[PDB]
Parts: sequence; C-alpha cells; structure tokens
Amino acid sequence: PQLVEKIIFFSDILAFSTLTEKLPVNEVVILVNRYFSICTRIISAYGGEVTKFIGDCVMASFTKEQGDAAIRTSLDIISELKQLRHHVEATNPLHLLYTGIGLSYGHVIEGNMGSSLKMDHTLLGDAVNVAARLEALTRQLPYALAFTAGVKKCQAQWTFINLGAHQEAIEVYTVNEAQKYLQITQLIRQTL
Amino acid sequence: PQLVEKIIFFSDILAFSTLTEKLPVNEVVILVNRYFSICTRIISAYGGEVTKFIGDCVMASFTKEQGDAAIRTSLDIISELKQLRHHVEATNPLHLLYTGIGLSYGHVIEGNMGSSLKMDHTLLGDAVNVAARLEALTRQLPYALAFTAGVKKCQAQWTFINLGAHQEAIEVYTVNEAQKYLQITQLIRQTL
Repeated sequence: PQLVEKIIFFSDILAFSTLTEKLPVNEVVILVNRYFSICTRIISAYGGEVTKFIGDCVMASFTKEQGDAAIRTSLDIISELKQLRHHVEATNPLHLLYTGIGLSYGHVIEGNMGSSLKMDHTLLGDAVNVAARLEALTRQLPYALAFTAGVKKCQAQWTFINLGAHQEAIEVYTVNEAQKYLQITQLIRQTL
Repeated sequence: PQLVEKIIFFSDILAFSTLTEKLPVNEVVILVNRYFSICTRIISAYGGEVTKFIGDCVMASFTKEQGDAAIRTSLDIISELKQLRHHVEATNPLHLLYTGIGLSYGHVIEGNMGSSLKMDHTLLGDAVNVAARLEALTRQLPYALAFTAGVKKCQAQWTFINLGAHQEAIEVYTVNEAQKYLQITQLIRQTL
C-alpha cells in the first residue's frame, strides 16, 4: 500500500433506473452487456485498466502519464455509442443508450485492503470521489465528459472548454467534441 | 442472469475526503482496514455477502428473507464503531470513524455481466441505486441508518421511525437506536 498518482475513470448509463423500470429482463441484459463491451474494449485498447463494475457503472484507472488516453478513451466511447444509436431503429432500446463520463487526477492510496474474510484491491483518495461526482455532474451538463484541471494539464490537441468552478470547490473542463446531440427520460418513456 | 428479490447494503465512512486530506498514509490505511474488518465480519456473521469494495464504500447483499439480519448488521456496526471511539483517546484518528448505512429491497438482475476482456458478477436494478442514495442520505439525517419500506415489511422488534417521503419519490425509515450521538468535519479539522 503506497501513495501513487493516477487518473480515475467513471462512466455509467444515463437514466438507467427508468430503463430498468420499463424494459424486460432480456433487453436490460443486452443493453448493459453492450455498454460493458464497448467501455472495457476501448479502455483496454488505450492501456487503461478496468477495475470493477458497480451496477451499470464502470470504474477504470490510467497512469499519471496517460491523460491523453483517458480523453481519447472517453471520446471513442461517446462516438461508438452515437454510431450505435444511428444504426438501430428508433423503436430499438439501444437507441436510448447514452453515457456520462467523469475523469479526475490526483494522489490515491493503492493497495490490497480489507480483512481476512474479504481482501480486495482498492483505490483511496480524493481523485476517486471527484471522478464519480464529475460523472454524475454530466447529467445536468450539455457534455457527456467532464474532467479536472489535472487531466487537462494535452493542451495542443483539444479545444478545452472551461465550465467554471463547481462542487471544497474544483474547476471542471470538457471538450467541444463531447457535446450531447432531462429530455432523455422523456425520450425513453415516449418510445417505450 | 435472472430477476431475483434481494436486500442491498451500502455503507461508507463519513467525511472520508477530509480524512484523506489531513491524515498520513499509514493512518488512512489503519482507519480503512478497521472499517472493512468490522463491516465484513458483522455482515458475514448474519449470513450477508460482501460483494465488492469501492474506495471506502462497502456493498453487500442479503436474501429476500433476511431483512431482520440487514437491520441487526447495521446496528451492530454502529454499536461497535461507537465502542471503538470511546476506547480511544480524543487525539486518536479512530475517534472520528463514523458511518452511514443505506438499505433497500426490490427486484434486481443477478448474473455475470461484461465482455470477454472483463466479466464480473453484477446486480442491476433500482434497489442498488436506492440503497446507495439512502446511504448518502444519512449524511443530512440524524440517523446513521436509513432503509425503504421493503426492508421494514420485522415490525414486532424495532420502534420504526418514519422520516417521510424523499427523492420518483420513496419513503424512508430508520430506528431510534440508529441515532447519532456537518459538525463531524469541524470535529475532524479541530482535532487534526
């Protein structure tokens, strides 16, 4: 167990509660397995490491030098999900599969934690909680991706959008390519 | 993968971000391992099953007939943590170890989910998200335990306190023995 610098990845399915309230069991399985397959493949392709699944949430980590990969991974997941919704009919529940991604950067305590009854690899630090809250912050944001200033520290490639300070407080950033093209739940209930 | 009725357990350390901001690495490890050891032992003692660790959060599940155990498990964790803080000096960081527990009941999709690169046992349903939000709901509540009406459905044993409807909306319940004996973060910063 030691203190290491890492980049934390958090992503989940938007309006997943309403999706599990109206879709049958076989369709929820297909939709979640589709989301897990797209996320883990793109994360692993850029050297990322998927740590664990929590319901519909995907947690991954990148090394301190892989800020370029964490952004490219997020953009590739968003683009592949947008191509998925366009290649299916409007009545297909896959047409409602959106995501929200949060990235953070900072020191975290990495090591095996727990007791004799349960030992598990764990990441402890502010960067883990910040990445989860920025991921949930994208639900009220027009961009499916949000990261801190530590992930941005990759300037020559993307047009970084400064969304300002949010809940102490931190600064939130995003990219223009992460723009989303509430009304999701209304789109789900009307279609299904 | 099938639809099963379960009781979901979620618990974390209160003000864990401020604790990781002021305590050294060796002390955070001791505090988290203490919390994991107390939780997993009491959960396993009542037949519960600790599913996974997420930072400082502990996720567990009980069968549909173990609503009596999920409440007793929560009360035993609260009592053992209260006895821990009284058997240590006020300067000991273990004197600041509090918890918040959320319980839920409902149908969840149980089965192995993911892709070929990552397969993991997963629980999908409203009961998983509700238990996590009731656990976070205890931070603004005077009780370290909060559960839905499905967990309460065990009437002859506890004096159930009806806290009313909260965020659709659900009803929240607790017990008088879960009373806590914001000021936590102020207690942490002054002591440390």
